[PDB]
Parts: sequence; structure tokens; C-alpha cells
Amino acid sequence: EWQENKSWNAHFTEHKSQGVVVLWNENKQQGFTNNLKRANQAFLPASTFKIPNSLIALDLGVVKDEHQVFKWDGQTRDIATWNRDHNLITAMKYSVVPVYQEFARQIGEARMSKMLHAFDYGNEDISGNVDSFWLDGGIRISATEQISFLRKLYHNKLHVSERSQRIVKQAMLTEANGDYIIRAKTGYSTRIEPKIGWWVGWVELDDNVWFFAMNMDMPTSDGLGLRQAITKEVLKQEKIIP
Amino acid sequence: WQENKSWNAHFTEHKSQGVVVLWNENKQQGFTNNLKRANQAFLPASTFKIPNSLIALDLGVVKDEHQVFKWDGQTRDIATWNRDHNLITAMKYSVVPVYQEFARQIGEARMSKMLHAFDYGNEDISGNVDSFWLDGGIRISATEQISFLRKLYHNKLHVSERSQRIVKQAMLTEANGDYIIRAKTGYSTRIEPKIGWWVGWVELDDNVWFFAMNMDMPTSDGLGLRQAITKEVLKQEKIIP
Ligand SMILES: O=C(O)c1ccc(/C=N/n2c(-c3ccc(Cl)cc3)n[nH]c2=S)cc1
Ligand SMILES: O=C(O)c1ccc(/C=N/n2c(-c3ccc(Cl)cc3)n[nH]c2=S)cc1
Ligand SMILES: [Cl-]
Repeated sequence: EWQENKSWNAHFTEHKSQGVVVLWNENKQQGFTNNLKRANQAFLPASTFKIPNSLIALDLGVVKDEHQVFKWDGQTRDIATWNRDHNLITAMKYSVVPVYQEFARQIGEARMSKMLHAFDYGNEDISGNVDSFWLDGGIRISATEQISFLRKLYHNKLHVSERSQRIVKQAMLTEANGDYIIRAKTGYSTRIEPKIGWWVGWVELDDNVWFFAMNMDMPTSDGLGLRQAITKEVLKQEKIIP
Repeated sequence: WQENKSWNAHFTEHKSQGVVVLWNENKQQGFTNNLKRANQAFLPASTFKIPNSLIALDLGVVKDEHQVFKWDGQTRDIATWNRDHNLITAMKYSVVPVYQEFARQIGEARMSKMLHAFDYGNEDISGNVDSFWLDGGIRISATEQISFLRKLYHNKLHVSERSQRIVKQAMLTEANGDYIIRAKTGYSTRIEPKIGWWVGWVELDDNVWFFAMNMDMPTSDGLGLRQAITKEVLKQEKIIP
């Protein structure tokens, strides 16, 4: 069912980096990774949590639809793209933490906890501030657990409405062309060691879907582009994309 | 409406001619290289797969975007048609026989009513129920395409929200960190003049630009110019990098 391919480590070491890529072939129900141990080690989800947070916010009516505007609170933050109005599409795209922190406060800890249990999401533990636990609280999730969660979303099998799931998958749109469609979410965990970067999602082909989840050590923001670059090198090696 | 004839340079570069029509949604302003051709109505050809999909989904002819429509075993000229398809791939490869079967299940009565509800083109389905958008009486202009697409974008067509969301998913053509294009190609060859279509929209962070283009297309060799010329216009207008 699972196969370890250490040759993928060549894509990590050439960028003076360390991490894991996990792939799941949906048609064949087979998994592949460069590092079986790390594939199953759990980390703070950081902004990959915007996928379940979006789902919950939509299903509860906290977010009406993908056009609703969440106005900037006027607090100038370090990431420039955060300092303006957003909707669900752009808030996901730019990983706009303050928008989702407000979602979390409106959702509340009771409903948040209940929903993550229903989602079977990670360790299901929201200990910490209700509006930052995915950044510095108790929640943890592994790459293989990310894939399990994403497979449910792809198939509309999560316990929220079909509409909520369709809207979040639209908001996850990252890249598309005549060869493939990538729906995904980046993450960057900086508050608690070890600092790591994430990229989780899937690649839609004409006749199959490949789920993926990667994380890597990220001591500085300098290497954030490596999340997508290394994943795409693995996808290219495995002939999933040209 | 504003006419910018300088866009014609993008057509003459390839010894071609046609029209691109743009609509700036935020500003409610339109732009085109040729106001008269912008309003000239043609057979929609495979751009008709947008309303046809909507109707098929809303009536349950298509259950969802995963349902598989098996190849009937007839070897047709376009190789990608000779295989099983779902709604996503049928739209991607403009697989006429899949949609012809849809049209038959839908029937002329329901098709006619729906196109009237959609205010679509001249709303005329005269001809074969399974080919009228290729060689029948239906006609639509580039500006009329944009009117229809704007309703779809806003989920304002008289079909369910789910049907409209699914079709907009199936229209996905290109996406990156700068833009998202949802669109549908068309190639009208059965009746003169032979023309190529590309209609859809460009999603930006803070605006949407609707577009509809058609161009003379005497041979299939120039089909790539539909997208290429459109993107040159988009580049000139600073809509995409
Ligand atoms: O701990 C936080 O509050 C936090 C920090 C950075 C981010 C976003 N990181 N990030 C970035 C990012 C990070 C830093 C800079 Cl300067 C630019 C982009 N790109 N993609 C992602 S994900 C999210 C949350
Ligand atoms: O009149 C028809 O039955 C008909 C002919 C060609 C098409 C497909 N046109 N087309 C094509 C196309 C046309 C010819 C070839 Cl060889 C390959 C693709 N690319 N994109 C589009 S749209 C659709 C319908
Ligand atoms: Cl989409």
C-alpha cells in the first residue's frame, strides 16, 4: 500500500533543505513518500487550517459566500497583502490570518471542537486561544492525516453541506492549465519550533487524482517558494505533470 | 462602449480578422476593436456547451461532474472524443457526441423553454434537436455572450445555484497567481462563415473582466489564435502580465 522512494531526497538536499513529500494515487489507492517516519509525524497546521476553518465558517453562515467582503481592521501588519479588504478567495490565496481569526471567534470553541471531531481532523485538539490555536496551540496533524482529510473533501464526504465543500474547493484553486489542476493550501508555522513550511492539496488529471501533502524545515522565510518547487519536482519525476 | 481599433494589429499580425469584446465588471464599461462585429450574431458552436451543461444538470440528465458517459464505439475524427468522458473532460475536449445525447434527453420543448429563460441569443432552436447549435437556427453575438456569462457568474440564471457552480468549475481553463480564466472554445464549420469562438471571463483579485471573441477560421490550423489574440489584448489592456 505504501512505498518509500528515497530518490526524492535529491530534490530536498539540492536546496540545502529537509522534509517530506507524500503522494496518494486515488485510482490505485497507493501511497508514496521519501520519508515514511516524517510522513506520519505531526506538526501545527498553521495556515493549512484555513481549509477546515473555511468549511466550518461557511456551513455555520459566518461566511455567506465567496464574495462577502471582510474589511481591513486598519491594523498594519507585517504581510502587506493582509492590509486591505478580502473575500474568501483572496483571504485563502494570501493566507490572511486576521480574517480567519475573526472567523474563529465567531465560530467559538464549542462548535470548532465539535466540527474538528466530526472531520476526524488531526489530533482534534484546539487547546489554546480560540483565534490562534492552529498557530501556537495544541492542534497537530501529519502529512498522511492531511491526505485523509483532503480525500473526504474531494469526495464531498465531510459532515458539512455539499455547497460548503464546493466553495472551499473553488477557493483552494491554485494553478490550472491543459495538463492539470492544482487545488491546495500553503502553510508556514513560525511561532513554535520547529519552524516548517507546508503545501497540501491535490492534482486533478483527466482520469485520476493525486493527493499530496508536504512539509519541510523553514528556518527563514527565504525558502518559502521551495514548498511548491520541491513538490513540483517530485510530481515531474513521477510523470504526474510534464 | 469604447472602440479601440489598435487591437486590430493583433489580428493582422496573423493575417486574420475578428473581434474581441471586453467587459469591466466593476466599472460597467465595455471595450472592443469592432463595435459592429461585436454585435454580429453567429452559430455558437461548442460555446453552446455552457447553456447545454446548465440545462442537463438542472434536469438531472447529468447527475454531477463525475458521472461517466461511455463512448458509443464510433471512431470519430477527433481522437480525444473516442473514449469515456465526464462533464469536466467533455467540456475540455468539446466532445460533441456526449452533448448531442444530452440534447436528445432534454428534448426540444425543454430546450426551447430554457433558452428563453436564459435570454440566450435569438432563442431559436430550429433544426435537429441534437445539432441546432452547429447547423440550426440559433444565433448569438459576442455582446450577447457577455450578457449571458455575466448572469452565470452571478448565479442569476434560472437554474439552481449548484448547477451554475458545477458548470463554472467545468469551464476552468487556466489559473495562476495572477489570474483565473473560465471559458469555452467553439469552432463553427458546418455553415459559412467558418469562425472560431472563445468566451468566458478573467477573475482578478478585485475585479472580473468578461470576454467574448470570434474570428474568421478557414482552416483548423489557426485555432490556437483564439486564445493567443485574446491574451495579447488582455496584455495590452494591462489585465494580465
Ligand atoms: O504566525 C503567523 O501569524 C503567520 C506568519 C506568516 C504567515 C504566512 N506565511 N506565508 C507566506 C509569507 C510569509 C512571510 C512573508 Cl514576508 C511573505 C509570505 N507565504 N505563504 C505563507 S503560508 C501566516 C501566519
Ligand atoms: O462541427 C462539428 O461537429 C465540430 C467540429 C470540430 C469541433 C471541435 N473544434 N475544436 C477543436 C478542434 C478542431 C479540430 C481538431 Cl483536428 C482538433 C480540435 N478544438 N477546439 C475546438 S472547439 C467541434 C464540433
Ligand atoms: Cl474551480
